[PDB]
This record gives sequence, C-alpha cells and structure tokens, in this order.
Amino acid sequence: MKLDEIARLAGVSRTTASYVINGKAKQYRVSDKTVEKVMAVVREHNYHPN
Repeated sequence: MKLDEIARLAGVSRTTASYVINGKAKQYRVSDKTVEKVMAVVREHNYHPN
C-alpha cells in the first residue's frame, strides 16, 4: 500500500494522492474533486500519511 499505487487506484499523481492521505487536499488544490476520488482509496486501503 505505497503512495504511488494509492494515486493509480484513486486516479491522481504520487503527491496529489498524498494530499488526500495527509488530509491537505484543500491546502493544495484538490478541495473536494480528488477528496472523494482519492480519499475513497486511502480510507478503503487504510493507508496513512508517511
């Protein structure tokens, strides 16, 4: 469950997915569009920000 697979499984990039993993989406530029998109993967796999 690495960051790259979470990005492919969700549909973003190595760091864009990280935004969702770290809970910083709104800070960067994925306010909600990627939140449900990428969070659904981060939380379904239970991957934490590291």
